[PDB]
Amino acid sequence: AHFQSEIEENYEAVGNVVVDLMGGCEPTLRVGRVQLGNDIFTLREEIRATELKRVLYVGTTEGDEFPVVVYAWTNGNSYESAKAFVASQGLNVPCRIVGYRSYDKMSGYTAIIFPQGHVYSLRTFLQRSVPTRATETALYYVAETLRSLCTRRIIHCALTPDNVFMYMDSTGASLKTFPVCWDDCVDAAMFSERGLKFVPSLPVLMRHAVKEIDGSYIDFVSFCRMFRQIENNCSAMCQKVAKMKAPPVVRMTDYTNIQTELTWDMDAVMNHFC
Repeated sequence: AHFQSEIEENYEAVGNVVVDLMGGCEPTLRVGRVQLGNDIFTLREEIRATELKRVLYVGTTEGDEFPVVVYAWTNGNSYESAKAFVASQGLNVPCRIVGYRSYDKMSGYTAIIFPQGHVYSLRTFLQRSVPTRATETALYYVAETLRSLCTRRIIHCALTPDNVFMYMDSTGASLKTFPVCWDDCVDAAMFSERGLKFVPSLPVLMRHAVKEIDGSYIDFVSFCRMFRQIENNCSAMCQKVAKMKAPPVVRMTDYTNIQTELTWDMDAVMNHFC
């Protein structure tokens, strides 16, 4: 019944492979070639998620091949890969998730493989180069994705534009959103079934100022902050969301209310990025 006992038993049981790394075989992630387990990646770009004090990498699978996102967990008992897999099971995004854990359980890594399309951080869509209609389109899909997590009662707790990724397939017809660093995420239904309360030493409780994570309030405020970080804020509507005050109880319709006012224009996205 210990919080750690149940967290571990729960996330060891999810049907996603975790590859154990042997002493000496815990890579230092950086741009260039990285080998994790038997898997080789060419990391091309370093992403600095400054609000989370973390870095992430985007590259391709060994060969000029499949797009990938690679990053280290907060720690080797974060079960981040298992948390990201559970999350993937309820989103419409084509993603293969591989978890790697040091033999000493001290370090951890996640690789996520997408189909042969294009992968962009949400941050890319917030840059002042991007036309407004493309920016709004990405945020339109994010609204759907966060509304879907809200219904499932999964709270991410560390959402930023640097750790939300937009997958665009080779046709350019749509964006498919997958947030990534899930080390601190709250599966409220899972908690309730295993009889789990928050314990005072959880980075998630210290990081926010709360004694509990109850509902999607934290994720909704995260979403609103992303609107503050639009570098060419042209929309009075987007300006409105950036300054808005979060309702004390978050419901799916709070995401719907934002989504209804955003432009969906995949042609503007396609024209500027391809």
